[PDB]
Amino acid sequence: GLMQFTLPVRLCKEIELFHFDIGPFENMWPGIFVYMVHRSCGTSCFELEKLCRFIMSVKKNYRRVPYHNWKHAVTVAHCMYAILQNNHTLFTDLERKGLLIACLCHDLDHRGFSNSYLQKFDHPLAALYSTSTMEQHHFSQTVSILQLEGHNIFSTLSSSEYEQVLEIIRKAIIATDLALYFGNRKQLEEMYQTGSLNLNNQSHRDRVIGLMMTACDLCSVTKLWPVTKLTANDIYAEFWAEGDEMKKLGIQPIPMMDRDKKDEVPQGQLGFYNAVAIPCYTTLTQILPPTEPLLKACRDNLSQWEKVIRGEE
Ligand SMILES: CCCCOc1cnc(N)nc1OCC
Ligand SMILES: [Mg+2]
Ligand SMILES: [Zn+2]
Repeated sequence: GLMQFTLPVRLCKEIELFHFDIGPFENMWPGIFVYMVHRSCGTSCFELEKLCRFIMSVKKNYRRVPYHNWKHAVTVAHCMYAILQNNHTLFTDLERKGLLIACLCHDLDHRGFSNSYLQKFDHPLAALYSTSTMEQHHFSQTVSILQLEGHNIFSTLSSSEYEQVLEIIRKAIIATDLALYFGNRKQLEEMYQTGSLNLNNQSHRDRVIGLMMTACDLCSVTKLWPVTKLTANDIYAEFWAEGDEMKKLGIQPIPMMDRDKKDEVPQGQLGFYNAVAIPCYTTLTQILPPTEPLLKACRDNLSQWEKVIRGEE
């Protein structure tokens, strides 16, 4: 019970910052997550025995893919930690329990292919789940690991509280489907502008939670330029793999997934920062002002991509 996780001085300080990078030491990632849970939620939220077992079954069910891997899981969970920590009084007990677990679990058993390629390949999962294919699968994988004997980290919640947290985790994971974000953020932009936004309205909380999930999921664009740049290599490694497989289906992929069209990548990132990232963190900073550091980091990285195109790097 009195067993606290303590990090080295540089991590203990840097971890509280939005732009924290969890480092190349995989065996430190569990303790970093448990440390974030203990300070976000409490030393009591979970039986340390069951959480540790949970964490390690979750790790085992991520694959060895260039981007959608165990590192991505802990990285997305860390972004949520900083949002939660900078917004102490806005989220309930069950939300702070749910959302970190939601983030660690959000890409379980990812193969490195989009919902598009699953449908064109005619993968079994595309017949099981017609929309948000991989995200319904990710949520299914979370339930199954929660159901392994000794793994139920919520065991100590009432029937209602348990369904409340599963519900938060399900919507949280489904919201990571980027196809759903555009309408989520538009709706949120309207509600905030017309003043109709109300955090006592569950429908409204759901939408704000969805946007937080998108913000955390995309958080590689809110790191320092060297992390953002080296992570982009992992992202495009998956995209080029998927384009290769599209070509094997006899379909010419979109230039973003064509490894012949690598020159178009810098311009590819401008479109993405302007179309997806900046809007996402703009509305987030409007609804939760203390998350402004993410928009600032995103704007700087937009500048760094501009400077790449202009041949300055
Ligand atoms: C397919 C997953 C959706 C996340 O897509 C991205 C995330 N972060 C960056 N820097 N670029 C992305 O695509 C840009 C072409
Ligand atoms: Mg995903
Ligand atoms: Zn993800």
